[PDB]
Amino acid sequence: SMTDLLSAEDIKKAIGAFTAADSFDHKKFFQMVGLKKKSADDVKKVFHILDKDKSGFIEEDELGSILKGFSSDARDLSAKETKTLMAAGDKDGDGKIGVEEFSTLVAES
Ligand SMILES: [Ca+2]
Ligand SMILES: [Ca+2]
Repeated sequence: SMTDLLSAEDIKKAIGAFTAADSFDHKKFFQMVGLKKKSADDVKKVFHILDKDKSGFIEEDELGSILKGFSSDARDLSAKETKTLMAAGDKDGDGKIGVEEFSTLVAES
């Protein structure tokens, strides 16, 4: 599970920094949660958890629920946050974040 890939302490702090609606900053969240300490293969393992339905893509529903993929206590993303995150991650413009797109988003954080 996520707390086997990332530390629960780091997840707690990361989620806790973004409790207010509209606060989410993907670069800062990825830093805080420990994604900037992970190998390329472990970044992909995190993706696969976030891809809740195992389609190979983080669709809009899974994107709005992204924080819940890290902690089930978390809020849904706000509308502003989902729009800016999708735009940041969806480089090919198809409305979803795929494997490489997620890896790139993390690498650049
Ligand atoms: Ca999916
Ligand atoms: Ca895409």
